[PDB]
Amino acid sequence: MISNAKIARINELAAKAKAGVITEEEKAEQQKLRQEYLKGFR
Repeated sequence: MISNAKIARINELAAKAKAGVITEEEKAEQQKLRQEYLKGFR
């Protein structure tokens, strides 16, 4: 049900680090973020 600056931020950083170079450190962060949302989803 979430869709605030969180979703926007995730896509921003993800796409950035993605179209940039992406690093284990960064990738790890997005992990908990997306993993958390998925855990709560609806």
